[PDB]
Amino acid sequence: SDVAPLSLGLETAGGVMTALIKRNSTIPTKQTQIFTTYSDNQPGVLIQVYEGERAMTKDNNLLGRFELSGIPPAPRGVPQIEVTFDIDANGILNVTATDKSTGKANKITITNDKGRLSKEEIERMVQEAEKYKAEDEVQRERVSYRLPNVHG
Amino acid sequence: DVAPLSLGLETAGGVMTALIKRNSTIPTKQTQIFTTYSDNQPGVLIQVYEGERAMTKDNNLLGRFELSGIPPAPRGVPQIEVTFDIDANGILNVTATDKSTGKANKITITNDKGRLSKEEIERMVQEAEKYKAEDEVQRERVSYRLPNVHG
Repeated sequence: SDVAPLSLGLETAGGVMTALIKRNSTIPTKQTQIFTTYSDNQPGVLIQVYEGERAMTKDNNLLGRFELSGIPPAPRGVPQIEVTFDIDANGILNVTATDKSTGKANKITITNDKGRLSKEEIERMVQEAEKYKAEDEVQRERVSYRLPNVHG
Repeated sequence: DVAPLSLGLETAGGVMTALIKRNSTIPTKQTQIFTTYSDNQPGVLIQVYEGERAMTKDNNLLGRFELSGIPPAPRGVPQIEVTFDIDANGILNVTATDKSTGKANKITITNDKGRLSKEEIERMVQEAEKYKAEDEVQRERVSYRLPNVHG
């Protein structure tokens, strides 16, 4: 079976890479995960699809983005935003986000990797992630321990 | 159409590992790499289960087959590619392939309307809801199972 040559996921709050499909997983595959809001009364979510192995999305590659708006006001972390990453038998990626309370959804289709990147480009991205593995492992260990800024 | 119940394999320790989740649209093809539990394990037992519960003993066995001839290797090294394919008629084909040799085996399982009534499906769903809290414990500690001494 074919494999995903690079990990695929979303940006979560604070610039964090949250992979839903890992590099070298076989495709086709459909992965679903419930996400939520970061702030009280948050009226929408921004869905930013990133590809790569690094811990922070600034070091990965943005493949597409869309908004799911119209989230009813609610305390942070209460809305259920179901996100699906579906890679079909042709390698095409469909990313859907659905507000479970209303059913309202949005989605984007992203071309399969062989239509976007050469094998040598992929190999270079992997080599760079290997170079920065120690740094990225520290970042992953600190995601649960981020402190807010001073108020002045 | 949708899969009315989740479909997957038994993994080490009696665990339900779903590849197609309940209410997934069909037709669909889902793939997942599995591996061996023991050093030099020469074959894998592929046990296809249907249902929502955390442990396969509480789900229903739909079929099983073996993939033998796995070359000796340390535990977890063989790449056993598993495919669950549901076609436009709802027929389920489950294949397991040893990536290094190409050797595969497969079983075909009747589409759900040829096996189960709507009432049977609803009863399985209702029973799983009753035991969701109990099953949530098993899911939370599956990564934290300890061995015992041998003698």
